[PDB]
Amino acid sequence: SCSLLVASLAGAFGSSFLYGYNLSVVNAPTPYIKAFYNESWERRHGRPIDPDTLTLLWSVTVSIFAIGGLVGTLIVKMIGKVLGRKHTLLANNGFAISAALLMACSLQAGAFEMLIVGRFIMGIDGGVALSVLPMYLSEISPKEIRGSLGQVTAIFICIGVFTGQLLGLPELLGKESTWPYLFGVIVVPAVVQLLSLPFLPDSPRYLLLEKHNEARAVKAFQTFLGKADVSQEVEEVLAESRVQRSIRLVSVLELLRAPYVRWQVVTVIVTMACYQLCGLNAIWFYTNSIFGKAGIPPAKIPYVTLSTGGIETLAAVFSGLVIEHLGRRPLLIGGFGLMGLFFGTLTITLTLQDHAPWVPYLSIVGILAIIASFCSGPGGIPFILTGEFFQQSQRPAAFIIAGTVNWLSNFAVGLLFPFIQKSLDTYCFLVFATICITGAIYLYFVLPETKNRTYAEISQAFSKRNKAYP
Ligand SMILES: O=c1[nH]c(=O)c2[nH]c(=O)[nH]c2[nH]1
Repeated sequence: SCSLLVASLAGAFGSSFLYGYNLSVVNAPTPYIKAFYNESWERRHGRPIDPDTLTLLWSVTVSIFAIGGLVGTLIVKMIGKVLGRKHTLLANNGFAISAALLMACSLQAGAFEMLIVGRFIMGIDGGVALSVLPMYLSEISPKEIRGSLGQVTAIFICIGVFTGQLLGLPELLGKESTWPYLFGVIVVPAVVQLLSLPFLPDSPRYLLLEKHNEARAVKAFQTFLGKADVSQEVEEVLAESRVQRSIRLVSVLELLRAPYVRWQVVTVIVTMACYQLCGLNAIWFYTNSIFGKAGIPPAKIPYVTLSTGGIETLAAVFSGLVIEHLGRRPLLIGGFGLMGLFFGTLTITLTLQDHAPWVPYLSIVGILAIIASFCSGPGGIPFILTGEFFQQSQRPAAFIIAGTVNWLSNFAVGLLFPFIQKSLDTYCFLVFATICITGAIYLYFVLPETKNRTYAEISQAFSKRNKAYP
């Protein structure tokens, strides 16, 4: 049904909206929570806090979000066998609310505990929310446009990040006080997802293979498709089902010891190890700090910051015309190299900062090129690259190895960024430059074209490089 198209859009809204929000909520109250941290550690552990460990306390406070995602990757392979798909999607609503109330209690109490452990309960909502959804929301009415749903998931991450700056302004909600409500505003998107979940009927391919409930399924497909002809669409979903139970689900550890995936387990991880160490997550995270040191005038940082996430939204909608026309190889490999030079130009601005008054205005232009290069370049392409990278026997095991490196890497970039700032001062992005160009070199010589080609030449092209032939 056409009316369900926006309902399904809302069904994918709160899960994607919330994950992006947590990446940008750090941005506005960054000095305010640190001052509130100062009121902590003197109340019970009475002594002034050394600045060396003060940054450590904030660094673990921000990076713990990634760790909750990592256990969110591991929780699926236990809970998924007995809990249902909507039932698992029902659970994160409870985790989101429980996480929010701990955040709302942050100023009610006088401790730092609830912020750290409470954000762990936000981290698990960065898990199953972005581990259930992306390959399991794929129940839009047309089955041929599913490539759009790849980017539809990605665009709402932009708004989730974008609303963080909007709701963190010095006029709307981000003040010296009322900062718990900046965290406490996360309730209303959660309940909206909770409100739409009963409104969303069910998962049409779940009840067919698990519950054996074809009588209710045919009514479900009429709700999604909105058409009377249903027999052809219910027979095709069983067509692949017999193939699924014919094939053997290969375990996780058998990949890391198989010689035919010697340079394929290590190349899927570095395709997305260069997704979090690409640095953009650091941009979103610590944006208030980094713009301040680049010669920017004070009292306007949030006033210019909206462009950091603004073009993220604009580039995402503009990415629809790029994927089909260019493919998946040249923009992925060309995206990293395009911004490898821009880090150098960024570092030129950050080093000088004084020769002209437009140098700080040149610094911000460098940042906007990085986001424009990213969403248009490597965006959701690594998510869908890995889908066709392996075959269907190891694909459910693909995200087991891919998810774990995703969040440990996100934990790595979040934890070590502030230490690099205080140590390397203005050359802090040189390390970020080395890793990103490394992805350009590594992926150039290994990855062939993947657009519009079936697995046969994907394997045959790789078999040459691998001398695989087991
Ligand atoms: O569409 C996205 N934009 C980002 O900024 C981002 N950061 C991340 O880790 N995953 C994504 N996905």
